[PDB]
Amino acid sequence: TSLFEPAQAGDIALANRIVMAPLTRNRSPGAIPNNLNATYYEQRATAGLIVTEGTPISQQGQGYADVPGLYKREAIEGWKKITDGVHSAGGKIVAQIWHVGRISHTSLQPHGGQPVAPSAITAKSKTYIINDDGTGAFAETSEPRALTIDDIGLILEDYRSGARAALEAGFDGVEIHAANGYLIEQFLKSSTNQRTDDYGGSIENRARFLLEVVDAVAEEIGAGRTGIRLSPVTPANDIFEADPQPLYNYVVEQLGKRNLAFIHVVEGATGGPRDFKQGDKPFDYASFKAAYRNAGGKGLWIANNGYDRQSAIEAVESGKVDAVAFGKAFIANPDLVRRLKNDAPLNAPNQPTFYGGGAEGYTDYPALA
Ligand SMILES: Cc1cc2nc3c(=O)[nH]c(=O)nc-3n(C[C@H](O)[C@H](O)[C@H](O)COP(=O)(O)O)c2cc1C
Ligand SMILES: C/C(=C\[N+](=O)[O-])c1ccccc1
Repeated sequence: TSLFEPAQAGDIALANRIVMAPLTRNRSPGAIPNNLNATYYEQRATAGLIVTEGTPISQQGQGYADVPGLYKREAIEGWKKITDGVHSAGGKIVAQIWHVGRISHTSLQPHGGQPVAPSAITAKSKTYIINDDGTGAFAETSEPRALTIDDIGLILEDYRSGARAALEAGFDGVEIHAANGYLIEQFLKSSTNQRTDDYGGSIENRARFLLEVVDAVAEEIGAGRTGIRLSPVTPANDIFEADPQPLYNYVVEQLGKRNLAFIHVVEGATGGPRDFKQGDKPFDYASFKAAYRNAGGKGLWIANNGYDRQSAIEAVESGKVDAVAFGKAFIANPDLVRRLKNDAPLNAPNQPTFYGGGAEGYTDYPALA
């Protein structure tokens, strides 16, 4: 198998095995995708699969300023232009439906409400908050409130709408965001979940919300158009897990029965060391993948974090992974697929222009000659 040869992810056909990781850029004021966003995505349409930046299923799911959503008619129309552009170039695109959970601020929330979480525990984290026009930004995450049983049902319903909205926006599928210490992760990990009901305590109880979200989304748009992103050992957004292995091995066993399109896995700390361990014992990724395969999982296995050209090629040829997702490299190189095939030198990303701003450090990265 080769990194540049076609792949199959559920109902979605990929031209190659190079995937664009989801990357929040904070460049959609009013939570609506615009023309500059369309150009940016169309430049990168040569990717086998494009995973969009995190897109909240509701305002409650929002946690940062200028982030495109799926809860507006205008936002769906904006997304329709982008998926049309990507499809015209022969590319494939999936929406990363998002809910931040406790990682948010009151100003972003409806009615100025508290962010929602499995348990009412405040996080030591930061947020982008726009200041009139503005700008201001940078604030502590707000004090959250604990979710009732009725609240969870309503969030599941918001996930159903988001999945429907994505297909209406012309997306090939969705990627459920269950990584980097957000709402689903908050239920999964011990440090955030101190509930005393069916969603707390045991591994089976902690995994329940994730599976309910998956089942709701798959019922709406089909399992073959549904994927999910996981990050077993990430410390992002004040989250901690004592024993990730038995917890995450259980999750993929359940997912292997679900007929999912793909499983996107962040190996190591997100934007950090790949060998990172929160607990006493290091995570076993080969064991992790096998727990999925043994349960009957046929979904495309997509790996991420710290991959270069050499490492990505070896991983696919060895069959350790089905595909590889690049984040910062796709920011700097719109024509990343062509460069990798040619073994051509790569543009370097500019950290200061990652979040907020305009065309600079966004659509002005040069392609190959
Ligand atoms: C600017 C930036 C924005 C990111 N936004 C998201 C996101 O919206 N959703 C997500 O799951 N991961 C997000 N990440 C993580 C990347 O998708 C990916 O896991 C990794 O950090 C990119 O670096 P890599 O190419 O070495 O894998 C983001 C990373 C960066 C640097
Ligand atoms: C979207 C995301 C992280 N993530 O899910 O990986 C992020 C958004 C704003 C600032 C920093 C990070």
